[PDB]
Amino acid sequence: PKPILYYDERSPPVRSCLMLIKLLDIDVELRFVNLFKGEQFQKDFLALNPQHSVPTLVHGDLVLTDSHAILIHLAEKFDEGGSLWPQEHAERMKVLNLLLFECSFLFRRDSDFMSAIVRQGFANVDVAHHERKLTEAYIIMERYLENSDFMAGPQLTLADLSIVTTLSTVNLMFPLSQFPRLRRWFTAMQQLDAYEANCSGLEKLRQTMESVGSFQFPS
Amino acid sequence: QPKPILYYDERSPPVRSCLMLIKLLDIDVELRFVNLFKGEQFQKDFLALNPQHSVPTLVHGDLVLTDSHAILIHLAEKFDEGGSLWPQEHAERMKVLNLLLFECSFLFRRDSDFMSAIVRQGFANVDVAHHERKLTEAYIIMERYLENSDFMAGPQLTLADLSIVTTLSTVNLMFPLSQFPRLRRWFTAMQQLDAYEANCSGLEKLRQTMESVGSFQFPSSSAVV
Ligand SMILES: CC1(C)CC(=O)CC(=O)C1
Ligand SMILES: CC1(C)CC(=O)CC(=O)C1
Repeated sequence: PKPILYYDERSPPVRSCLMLIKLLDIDVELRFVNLFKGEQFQKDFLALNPQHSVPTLVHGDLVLTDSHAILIHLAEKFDEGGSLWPQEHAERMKVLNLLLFECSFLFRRDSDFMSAIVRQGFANVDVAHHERKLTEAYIIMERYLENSDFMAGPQLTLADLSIVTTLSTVNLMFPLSQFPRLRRWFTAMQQLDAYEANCSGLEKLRQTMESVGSFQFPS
Repeated sequence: QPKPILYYDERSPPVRSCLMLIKLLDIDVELRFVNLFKGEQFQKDFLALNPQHSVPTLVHGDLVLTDSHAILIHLAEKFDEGGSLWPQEHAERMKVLNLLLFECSFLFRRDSDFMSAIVRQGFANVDVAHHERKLTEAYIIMERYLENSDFMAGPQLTLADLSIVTTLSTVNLMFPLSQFPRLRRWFTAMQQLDAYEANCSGLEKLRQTMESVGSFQFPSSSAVV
């Protein structure tokens, strides 16, 4: 059977999966789970995925509850021979390492910041604190890109798909003005046909956050 | 080929996960200590190697891995080539990968949040009830996984069990497993593995350090032993 993707396109990791699906022409059944209504806590979804996490992919009996597993699974199933998930071991480990940086560092700090706006309203958020946290991710990422067209090397990989969606999300608030490599890379990512899958959800997130947080992002 | 170099502090559970795999596979590695409580992960030379200032960090030739789950997979592919720890069949491997990411994003994150709070605030000043809820939720999720197979990712031992057991033993210093029969049975089974010996020393050192810097005593009845 085809994969089923439980999604809310406002979430960056969801958009990373949407980008890969568009890049690889994968036929997937989308099922919307409204994160801002807490539908990930519905009894049937909790039974499927007690982590109540989105995206979730059901492919046959396989239930993937993390976007980085979904990206790797879809690349191995639908992009054999591709560069997104390289065949060479060292290159693949570099991509894997960056996917985990996105999980544990970039996305974690983005989600901490954006979740704080939702729960408390933008006025109750220590913006300077989250600016420091997320600028540190910018700094690390700028150094990753030294003499490297893409995040993990000279070729587009899953690391770029995973990072670009979250970067575009953090960038709603914190500009890339001071990071020339990051800006150049982000601009290049925006020229890929597959990046169009990021656009709708990013704008929906901007509108939702500005409403629930009672503010405007800078812009 | 150059021998792998592991930057480590055995008090960290993800470090102990790598130590367990290194012992299980008899991997010859060079160990370089980075004292997390002295702040040696912020030394200029280590920051230049890993700006995430985290252990474990592995250097193997020109490859620099800065996440324990990449280290586990890398070492499995180089030194357990064709083995079952990192399964050969695709779906089985994805299940392991999925649980490694649960450990990264959910279990270890909540463990580190709780332990970091103790270090920064002192135990008496930590919202323990808040973290008990956060970490009991991880117990619940792991119990759900174990209700459908003996090991975390299937019928046999995988990297997922190595990654999770170290952090589980750490959380369980504080929060008992009385209400989680599957997770107790699994934890007891992991404790019988010869490779589990690589978890014991760093877990005890962590208990000693936490109780001193946090100025408390873990509830002695919590730890499954
Ligand atoms: C809908 C969201 C709040 C989900 C997250 O966890 C972080 C983010 O950037 C968008
Ligand atoms: C030394 C530590 C505090 C490192 C962590 O991040 C979490 C943990 O359990 C032990």
